[PDB]
Amino acid sequence: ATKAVCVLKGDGPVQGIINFEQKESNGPVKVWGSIKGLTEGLHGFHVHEFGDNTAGCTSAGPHFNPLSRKHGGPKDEERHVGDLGNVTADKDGVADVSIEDSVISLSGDHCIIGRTLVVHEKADDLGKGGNEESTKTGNAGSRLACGVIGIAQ
Amino acid sequence: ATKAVCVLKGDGPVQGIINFEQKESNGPVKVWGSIKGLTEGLHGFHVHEFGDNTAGCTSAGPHFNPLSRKHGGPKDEERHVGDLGNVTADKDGVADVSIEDSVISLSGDHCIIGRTLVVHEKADDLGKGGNEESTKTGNAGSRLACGVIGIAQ
Ligand SMILES: [Cu+2]
Ligand SMILES: [Cu+2]
Ligand SMILES: [Zn+2]
Ligand SMILES: [Zn+2]
Repeated sequence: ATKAVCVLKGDGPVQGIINFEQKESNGPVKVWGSIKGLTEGLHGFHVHEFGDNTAGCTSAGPHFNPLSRKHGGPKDEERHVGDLGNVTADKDGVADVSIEDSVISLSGDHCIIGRTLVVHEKADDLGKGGNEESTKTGNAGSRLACGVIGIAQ
Repeated sequence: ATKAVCVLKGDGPVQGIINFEQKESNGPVKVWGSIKGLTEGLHGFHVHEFGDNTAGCTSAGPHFNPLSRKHGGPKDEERHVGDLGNVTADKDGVADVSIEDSVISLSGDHCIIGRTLVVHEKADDLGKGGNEESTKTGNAGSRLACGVIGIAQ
């Protein structure tokens, strides 16, 4: 299996560790871990194009979108490669993450290694919010925490 | 990738931003930027295997060494891919890094994106110290700061 890892940090209390595993180069990527310091409820969760933390999360750029598509949710056909939807934080502020995705990869053209994982202030509306921003970003508000996705042992 | 970037951070005061540029895939990588808070003099500067900051710089693993060679200086044939030698900090504790290297790459087998850049406590002896540790790490000592190398624009 190829494996990756990401430590998420920001200016506030949001922090976590997200693991990635892909047994086969043409198979799905398992994504799992935990993020703490979040408000209860849904938080947008995306891979952004650049692994540039020189301005914190602000320098990561837009959603990783090598097929030049509109923003959606992970199970939509029309989505950015970087669109991993929402994580859910419980009343203790902890979001336990467990996702499988077959659009991101840990190798080849949809490789997310060296890009930035971001957790957001608000819910991602999955591109169904009915305004231009919905189809760009999903209206997920500010970037609370982020990190560069690295190769793991 | 034709560009990459890395933000260096540690437990102490060492911090900086290192840029990578490779205009041709068959070509040298330019490495440059500024690291501050270093003691005056020579500091080991390596790419380590894993982009894993889960236990600080310790979890980055050993030097990136896909050809299973011994440790050397960047001018040696016998070197780890990750062996970029030393950087020099001035009397104000600033290293204005400027390196060109043709063994590291921003694509292919020697790709360093998703791995960890590390700046060290001590001088790298470049494999010339006469002990077993010289042939593994160059006797560069502890990991003062590090960061995951990310794709930039
Ligand atoms: Cu986002
Ligand atoms: Cu090192
Ligand atoms: Zn998107
Ligand atoms: Zn080495």
